[PDB]
Amino acid sequence: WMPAYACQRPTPLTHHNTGLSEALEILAEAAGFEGSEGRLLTFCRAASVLKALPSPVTTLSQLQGLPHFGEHSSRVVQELLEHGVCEEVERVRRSERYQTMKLFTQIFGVGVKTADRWYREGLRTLDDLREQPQKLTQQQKAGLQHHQDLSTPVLRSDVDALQQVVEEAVGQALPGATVTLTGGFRRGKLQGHDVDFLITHPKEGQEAGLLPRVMCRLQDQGLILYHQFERSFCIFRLPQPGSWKAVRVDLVVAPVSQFPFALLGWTGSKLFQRELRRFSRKEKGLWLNSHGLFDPEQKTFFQAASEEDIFRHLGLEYLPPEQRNA
DNA sequence: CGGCATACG
DNA sequence: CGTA
DNA sequence: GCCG
Ligand SMILES: [Cl-]
Ligand SMILES: [Mg+2]
Ligand SMILES: [Mg+2]
Ligand code: NA
Ligand code: NA
Repeated sequence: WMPAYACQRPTPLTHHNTGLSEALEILAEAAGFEGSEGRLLTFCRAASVLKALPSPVTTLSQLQGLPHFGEHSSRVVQELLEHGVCEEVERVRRSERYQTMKLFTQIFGVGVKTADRWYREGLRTLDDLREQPQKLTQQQKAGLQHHQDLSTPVLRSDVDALQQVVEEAVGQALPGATVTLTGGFRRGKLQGHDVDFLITHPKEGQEAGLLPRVMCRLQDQGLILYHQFERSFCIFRLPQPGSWKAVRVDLVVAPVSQFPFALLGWTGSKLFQRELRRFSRKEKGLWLNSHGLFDPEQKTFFQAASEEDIFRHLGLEYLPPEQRNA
């Protein structure tokens, strides 16, 4: 009764196994810090199965038959059910390696590979990085300068004010172009780490060259604290009572022919999209990305006019964004 | 055992 | 390498 | 770490 891919089941934003899923996600994150992408995926998938269940897991018995629960993930759940804590999880939480890798990878411009190199060099704190700006890219410098603001969640109230600002710039750059909220807010989140917007125009081809024009206009408005095309990863100045704060904003342009694929991809969740692309390729023999869906045997691209079209193409029941919180 | 999503800046 |  |  539980399918193996996350794209085959609804996953709501809030659920009945929060503590169990959080513990598995700590182990997934720690696996990623060590470069073990396979173990990261299994622990992510096992966590997501629990998010999709209709009620709390109370007994080890209830894991039998669930996909992605083997000896390791089952033992984690067993220990949490019996003692309220899993020793392995707590050992990770308090480890210097985990805490520092988490701190460093949270910086905009710093990935696992950079964080790991800094860790091996003996660096442990943000002030350690600030004292050796010799080692920082301009992007990392911005990420470090703005780290405190960027660690504060964005509220849905913030998002709406920001969308109107983006729309004004987009309207001058290209009348008729539209702005769609994507990412976690489109999945129903009340908070988030960043805001994602997808821009298109109803006349195919008119969107060519649009993003530079949008970015120049936002920058002339004084709203861009950092930016470096069709994707822009920015830091924006967001008004606040008597002041402002830095917020991460991503802007993406797509032609209207690709818009359903870009909307699907940029709405997430990350695990949902990985699972959907895995399902497409492995179960249906079709190659999915944020631009289209390719049949490699006929060498043809599927036209889609909606996300509903894409789910139908793949033989999947439609899931609205609020049920894609894998 | 092989596989684990797939792009762009 | 970083980003999504 | 788990699946097929
Ligand atoms: Cl691994
Ligand atoms: Mg987001
Ligand atoms: Mg984003
Ligand atoms: Na980072
Ligand atoms: Na800067």
